[PDB]
Amino acid sequence: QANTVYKLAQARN
Amino acid sequence: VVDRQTGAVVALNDLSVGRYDVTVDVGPSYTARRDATVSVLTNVLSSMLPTDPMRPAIQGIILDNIDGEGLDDFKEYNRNQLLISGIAKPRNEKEQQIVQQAQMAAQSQPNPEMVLAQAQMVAAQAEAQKATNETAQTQIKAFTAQQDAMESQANTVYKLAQARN
Amino acid sequence: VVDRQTGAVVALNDLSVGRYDVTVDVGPSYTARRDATVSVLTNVLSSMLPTDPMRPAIQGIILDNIDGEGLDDFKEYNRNQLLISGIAKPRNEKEQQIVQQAQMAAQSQPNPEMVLAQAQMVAAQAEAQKATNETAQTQIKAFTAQQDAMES
Repeated sequence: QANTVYKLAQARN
Repeated sequence: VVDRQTGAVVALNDLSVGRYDVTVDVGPSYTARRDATVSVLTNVLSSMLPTDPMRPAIQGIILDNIDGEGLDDFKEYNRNQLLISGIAKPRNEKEQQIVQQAQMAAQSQPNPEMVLAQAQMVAAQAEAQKATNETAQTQIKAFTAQQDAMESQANTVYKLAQARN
Repeated sequence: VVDRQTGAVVALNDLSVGRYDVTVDVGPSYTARRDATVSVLTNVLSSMLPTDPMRPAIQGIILDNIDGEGLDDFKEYNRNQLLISGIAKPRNEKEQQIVQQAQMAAQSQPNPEMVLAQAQMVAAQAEAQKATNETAQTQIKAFTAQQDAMES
């Protein structure tokens, strides 16, 4: 869950 | 109250005691108390059905009072078997602390053996009881999977939002 | 109502009591009350089948009342057995809290032993509780799976 939240933040670029 | 005594330098008779609670009667003439005990116990026996439960106790008490030559070992064996059955009430010399300890320990020690003689259900009950605490791991896994499902719902909702670019 | 007793410094005869409720009859002559009790119990015996349930209790009652020399241990054992079966009615000096206490303790103790003697069903019945957690897991999955389909 934490890693996927980080990935969501990252996909914003 | 469980004993009798009388004592005096010269026998003292207290006139305030009064009449006793004993009744005079006639009966058979016996040379020794053992003969009287044997006769009364034999009269008690032979009037009961052979399948009665107290017949072995009566027989043991009868053979315990028999007096004869060269019967010491048999009398000792019979007395030991009478102590094992909890009937003889040791006269507080050596068998109240050694034989009593021995038989209580010998009744406590084979307790696992006699429970194991039919305790085959113990394995099943232990398995079921610990399953009663483990198998809830299925519910825990379901809860974790539900949390992962909502997390993936949020993940893919964000993915749909970002996919519009 | 359970006790016969009268008290008087010099015997009081209450003239208002009236005639008693007893009848004068005749019977066998006995030297002591133990003889009468033993005779009555023996006459009661020999008149029922050997397989009747009350015969051991009557035998215990008879052997309680018999007297002799050197019978202390046997009488103690017989009285103990009679007390254990709830017939002797301990006379509230020490047995009601020693031997009766031992009997109630040894009645409470082996209930698990006796249920264990035939309780192979207990594991299966305990399992029924576990399936309440285990089987519903498929239903819990059924609702959660519905989301994993509408979301997709």
